[PDB]
Amino acid sequence: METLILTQEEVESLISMDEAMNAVEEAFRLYALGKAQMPPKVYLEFEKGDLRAMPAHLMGYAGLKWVNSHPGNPDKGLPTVMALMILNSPETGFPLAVMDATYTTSLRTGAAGGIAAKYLARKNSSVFGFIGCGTQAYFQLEALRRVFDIGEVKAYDVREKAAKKFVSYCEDRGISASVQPAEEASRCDVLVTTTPSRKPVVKAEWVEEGTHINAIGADGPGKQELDVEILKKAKIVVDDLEQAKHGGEINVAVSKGVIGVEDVHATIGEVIAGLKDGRESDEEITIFDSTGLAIQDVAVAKVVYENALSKNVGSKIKFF
Amino acid sequence: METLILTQEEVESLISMDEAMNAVEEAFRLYALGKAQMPPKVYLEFEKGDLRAMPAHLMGYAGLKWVNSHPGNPDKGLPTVMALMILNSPETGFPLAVMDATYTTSLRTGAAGGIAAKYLARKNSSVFGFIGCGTQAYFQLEALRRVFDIGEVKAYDVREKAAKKFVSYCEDRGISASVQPAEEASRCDVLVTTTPSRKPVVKAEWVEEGTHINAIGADGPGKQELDVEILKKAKIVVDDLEQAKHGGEINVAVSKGVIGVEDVHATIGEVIAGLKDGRESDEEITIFDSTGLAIQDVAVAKVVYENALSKNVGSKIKFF
Ligand SMILES: NC(=O)c1ccc[n+]([C@@H]2O[C@H](COP(=O)([O-])OP(=O)(O)OC[C@H]3O[C@@H](n4cnc5c(N)ncnc54)[C@H](O)[C@@H]3O)[C@@H](O)[C@H]2O)c1
Ligand SMILES: NC(=O)c1ccc[n+]([C@@H]2O[C@H](COP(=O)([O-])OP(=O)(O)OC[C@H]3O[C@@H](n4cnc5c(N)ncnc54)[C@H](O)[C@@H]3O)[C@@H](O)[C@H]2O)c1
Ligand code: NA
Ligand code: NA
Repeated sequence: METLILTQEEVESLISMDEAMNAVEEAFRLYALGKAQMPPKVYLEFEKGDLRAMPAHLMGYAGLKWVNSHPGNPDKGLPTVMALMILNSPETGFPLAVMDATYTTSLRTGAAGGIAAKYLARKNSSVFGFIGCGTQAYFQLEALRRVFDIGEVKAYDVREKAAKKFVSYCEDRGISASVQPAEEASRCDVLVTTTPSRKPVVKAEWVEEGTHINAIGADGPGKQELDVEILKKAKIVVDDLEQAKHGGEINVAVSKGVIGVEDVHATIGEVIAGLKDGRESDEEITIFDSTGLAIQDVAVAKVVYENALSKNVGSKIKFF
Repeated sequence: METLILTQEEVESLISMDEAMNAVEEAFRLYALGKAQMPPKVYLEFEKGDLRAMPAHLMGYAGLKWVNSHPGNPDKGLPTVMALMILNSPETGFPLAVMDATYTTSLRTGAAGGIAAKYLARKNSSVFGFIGCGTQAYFQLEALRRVFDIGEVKAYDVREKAAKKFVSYCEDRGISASVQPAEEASRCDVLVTTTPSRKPVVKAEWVEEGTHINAIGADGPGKQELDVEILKKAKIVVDDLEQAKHGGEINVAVSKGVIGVEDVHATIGEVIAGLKDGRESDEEITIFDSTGLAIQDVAVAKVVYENALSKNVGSKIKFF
């Protein structure tokens, strides 16, 4: 028996943002129809960071992603986030592959952002605002242009160097774009928040009617990027109800009792599956609360694995 | 940097049974003292088997063992049980090694049996009987050999050649061993139950006083190996309370309501750390209910990992 070993460089050449988008969309659809299995994430907290286990079964595969988050890592000489995915066969339990999931974690988060805006944002969106111009912002930008012709990009980062680079990246591919303060960047049709802040970075009075917000940054207890008043006034569509409660953009609000569960309109899978309506009026403010789900990592790993067999990419180890 | 890769053949040459028994004994102690973290197991159920995630943090390492069980695997050209352990630095979260845990899982279970008996059986034990003779019997046997001085060995199983595959293996290294059905094997100083049964296979009657029993088989909600009565009459010492009342030897009697918390004497880690006593009478019956802990897998992976670094064994992959 042979287990395929895939490196980050290899995995990067094995999936398309479009492939990632199709896989993530079907994953949401399947989970909402009960055709996917996914236990809650498991945390192992450390003093300098943590590790999380994210197992899932769907589309004919099973797998477990084991990701860490150590902030002091860069100030040290290593990425903050490193992830490994073990892909298995549901019929034999055999470990078909051990791959880098560092890149695909960013990729499939980008893909989800793009799929959520496709279903929730006004069909006429053209102005895209970005609060935070780090790695994830680029992936969100790339997924979104698969679904919208981007008229204008307004970019804000506390690190001006990062906003200018993102702006320059846009122009390079012909997208009109400019660096902008936070209040102005927030004025748009689709607003992508991608910061790891623990206090509001976007004010309610800055958000106009009809805005769709991809709230991506918040993913751990206490993380929070939005003025809670925005939450009260919006149709909130989460990733996974329980993961949003614990660490999504809505965690602080729910914990401090500002909004309840009736305040959550649907999960993105329910909308995609037709179990709940998505955007219903032009005036409403919509929010997609993204936390990252194991079904997205397995779906996407399935594509990397099959494309890997096809191109004879990888190396092999006989573990047993 | 790189991640060390270790095959089952390599791991087998990197850890001795004595190291495993010391690693495991210390893992139980440390955890009883709150010096280790271990969240519950996470399951993924499939039509023909399952996969479980077992993460733990102790001894300066963190790791996740991802292991399956597909009963129809042998008659398909695969072992029923295969497992991989990703071992990590709690400091940077970096995955130091991805190694086989198929062999060690067996090793660390025998080791546990060996440590439990060392603390719970008559210090004069010399007659051992086995109810199973399958893979695990071999590891319990090999571990018990490092603790007590054997003389005779009573061995039974619902197959006969296996009692033979076992008896001669047992004879070959120097201990008089004979096949002897349930009733016969059942009386000894140490009884080692290693079967996947679903209803008692050992009757209250059959067991003499002063017997220490390693109840190793009961692995899930369904099975039991002992006649509930034996329970009502013994020093019951568990692995982890939560896991045993869920799927260990006590889960049925507990689910039926016959025994409860109050009836479990202690955690094996508690006896080792001396927070609870062990045998206190030559007569009393003592049972070690084993379910298998992640902390045992991580504790054993640390030994494999350090010996591998020390002997320059293993291949390397640059995942990122
Ligand atoms: N939901 C998911 O599935 C998912 C997937 C990937 C990452 N994440 C989360 O995304 C964030 C990281 O995105 P990344 O990988 O690009 O990280 P990064 O550090 O490269 O990007 C974050 C950017 O935010 C900017 N920033 C920080 N504070 C700010 C503030 N107060 N206002 C404006 N800009 C600010 C930084 O200067 C940086 O350029 C974290 O919160 C992380 O945990 C979630
Ligand atoms: N608690 C723990 O730490 C731990 C660790 C590993 C395995 N397990 C459990 O070990 C058990 C089997 O070990 P393995 O996977 O090495 O096994 P195996 O299949 O290699 O051996 C089990 C043996 O039990 C015999 N057997 C089956 N039913 C019996 C019955 N009713 N009466 C008498 N003998 C019977 C079989 O013929 C077989 O030889 C399973 O229940 C498994 O879930 C528990
Ligand atoms: Na957020
Ligand atoms: Na048992």
